[PDB]
Amino acid sequence: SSQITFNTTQQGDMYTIIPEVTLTQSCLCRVQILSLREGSSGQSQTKQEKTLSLPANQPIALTKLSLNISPDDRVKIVVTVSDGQSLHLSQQWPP
Repeated sequence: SSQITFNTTQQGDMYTIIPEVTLTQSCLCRVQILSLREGSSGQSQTKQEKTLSLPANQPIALTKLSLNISPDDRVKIVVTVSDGQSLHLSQQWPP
């Protein structure tokens, strides 16, 4: 049931997205966070790749993404958790 989810809150057009990994087996895992926002007022992009010790059964919060999302912006947050064996999980926000 190992899964990536997203906790989200908002101040008007100001959104805070905190990705959460919960794994059934602990892991020395490769974690990648991509973000892209684009629209009328320009654009913003992030990428990060990190190896971390994630325990089992315990939701581990990834770094905050703070995005100004206007009407008709195109936005994406993509989180990928892998152990380089048989775990490969990937989820996008919004859902």
